[PDB]
Amino acid sequence: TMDEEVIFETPRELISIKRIKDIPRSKDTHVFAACITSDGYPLIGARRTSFAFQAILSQQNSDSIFRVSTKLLRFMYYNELREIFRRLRKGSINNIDPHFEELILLGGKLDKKESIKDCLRRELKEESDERITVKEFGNVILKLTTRDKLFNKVYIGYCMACFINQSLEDLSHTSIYNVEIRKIKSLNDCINDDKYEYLSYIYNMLVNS
Ligand SMILES: C[n+]1cn([C@@H]2O[C@H](COP(=O)(O)OP(=O)(O)O)[C@@H](O)[C@H]2O)c2nc(N)[nH]c(=O)c21
Ligand SMILES: [Mg+2]
Ligand SMILES: [Mg+2]
Ligand code: NA
Repeated sequence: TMDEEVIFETPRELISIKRIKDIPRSKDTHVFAACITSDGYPLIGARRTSFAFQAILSQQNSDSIFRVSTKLLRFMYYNELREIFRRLRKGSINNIDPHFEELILLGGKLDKKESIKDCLRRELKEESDERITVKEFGNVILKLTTRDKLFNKVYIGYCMACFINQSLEDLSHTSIYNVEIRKIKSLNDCINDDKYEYLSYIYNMLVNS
């Protein structure tokens, strides 16, 4: 409902999802697009760089010293793990998840002279290599408040439904090339992901209300 706030917990995140009426236009506003394809599939992106590896890189401060929490190893991509251990090359490493992917809703920063819908259109364009267009926007607006339990940071974002012109196959035959997204896929192919429950909830709330 317009009232209800729902809090999900994962091993990595706590997220509050609350229906609101208007998005507070300002400096740091993220707008996320929950995309439904023409043939009715919910979309999800795999972030190009994991949150874990981004954090790790930002924590370095020396030419001759590289520093990494082992707990983060299970939350990184193959190429990232390779980059970390490429020089040391020990026999093997532990705590790896070969099925890891960083699931994210598409979308981005609201710019100064920009409406919400224009922002959604533009960001969906940039993150899909010009392959996503919006036929119709939903009317339900959600506020997402995320605490990252690993890094102790809180993030705010706002989500809307985007019914796009493309089909699932339209976005799943050619690989993504831009710097933000490494893959666009059906959320329903991600049932075992840590984020699947709350993401599925976001889609269901946006379409079944
Ligand atoms: C760095 N980072 C970004 N996000 C999410 O991604 C959204 C974008 O946050 P951003 O870092 O400002 O943009 P970017 O992802 O393009 O760099 C945030 O509102 C958060 O929802 C993040 N979410 C978690 N759980 N942990 C993180 O480290 C993290
Ligand atoms: Mg960032
Ligand atoms: Mg973007
Ligand atoms: Na080796």
